[PDB]
Amino acid sequence: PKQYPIINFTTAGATVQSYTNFIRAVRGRLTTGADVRHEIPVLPNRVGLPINQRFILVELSNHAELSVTLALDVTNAYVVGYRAGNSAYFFHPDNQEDAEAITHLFTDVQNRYTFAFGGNYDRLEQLAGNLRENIELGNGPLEEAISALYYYSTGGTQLPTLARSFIICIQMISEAARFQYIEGEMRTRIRYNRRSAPDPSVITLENSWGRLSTAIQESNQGAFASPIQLQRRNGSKFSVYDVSILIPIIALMVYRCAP
Ligand SMILES: CCc1cccc(C)c1-c1ccc(C(=O)O)s1
Ligand SMILES: [Cl-]
Repeated sequence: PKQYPIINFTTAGATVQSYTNFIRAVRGRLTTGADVRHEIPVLPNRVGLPINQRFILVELSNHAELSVTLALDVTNAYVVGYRAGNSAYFFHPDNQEDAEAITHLFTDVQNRYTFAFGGNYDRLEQLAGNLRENIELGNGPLEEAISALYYYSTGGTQLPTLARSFIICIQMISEAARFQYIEGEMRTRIRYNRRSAPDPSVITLENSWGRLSTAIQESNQGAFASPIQLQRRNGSKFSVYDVSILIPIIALMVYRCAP
């Protein structure tokens, strides 16, 4: 059983500081920091990456002292599957190289399951019966999401509730690692001790992460060939023409080309 780095977070007594330390620790295991373009770290190139460096693990615990372990791909910071008790569940891999890679995860588990659906928001929202804009985020939702993931192992969680719990976890871990802006959005929810759905500025940043990585890494000294439309909090659109405005906003990029 290959050993991958593990980062722990608990919703029991969660604070702005403890959540910040958590996301910073996840960023630090996802990248080396040796490849930066325009002050923005780039994730490792999937091509030639050894299997022993391919994944990191996030162990989540809640007030009920239930624990689940999420596996994240270091090449895109996204969850590929999770372990709860004696079972492990994996999203349907996009290719045969990824199918072979995930056989090295959670190998001491007695029961291995692969879903027919992938981890993308499009299908998860369909299984959940709700769009991201109608699924509240925060410490309360994460606490419930951890319990739902845990009890799927013994049939006590229905699939729509599982899918919604995946959407909560991916946004509060993967997307917060990718964007300081979203990290700050979860901080506000903890500061107010309030749960709320993400507003259009968050959703469009999530939808644009791949396009933003491409536009930045292809840019002529930071200047984009074509503008990228983003959304304000009130839903209105504005255009981004170069990398500078994004430096405080995006924290990780998928590898698109050599530096
Ligand atoms: C997420 C879009 C974005 C990208 C880069 C820089 C900024 C300031 C932003 C804004 C977030 C919210 C805004 C509002 O409500 O008008 S603009
Ligand atoms: Cl292994």
